[PDB]
Amino acid sequence: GISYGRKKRKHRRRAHQ
RNA sequence: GGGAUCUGUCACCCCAUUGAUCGCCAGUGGCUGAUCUGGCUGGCUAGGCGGGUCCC
Repeated sequence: GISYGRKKRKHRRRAHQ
């Protein structure tokens, strides 16, 4: 089953160890 | 050479587009391409590399 639709939201907030 | 702490950089996941902004072509239309905020009191007792300091 295919699915179309994304939240299109950022996934990077840490940007650090 | 190892371990611990700190910093920088890089790669992802979840919730809120049903919230917000930009560009192009035509009147209703079409297009992820890019950007924004909040939760790090969600995950480093998930990963890699460099530098400084301490200890051996």
